[PDB]
Amino acid sequence: GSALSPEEIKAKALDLLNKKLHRANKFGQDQADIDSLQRQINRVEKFGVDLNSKLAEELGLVSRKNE
Repeated sequence: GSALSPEEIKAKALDLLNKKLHRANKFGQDQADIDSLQRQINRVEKFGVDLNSKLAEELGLVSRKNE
């Protein structure tokens, strides 16, 4: 065990981002925010989630920003 397998993190990220992207578009959220989600999602499909990306922060894998 220990940690999450890339397949799970990638799918988990894609699922979370997909839901946001789908939810964002469904209500007409900020177009820029939706496209940003798309760029990150597509990046996950090709390379996956980055330990140092906004996605990883949203996923709760690492710290976003602290003083």
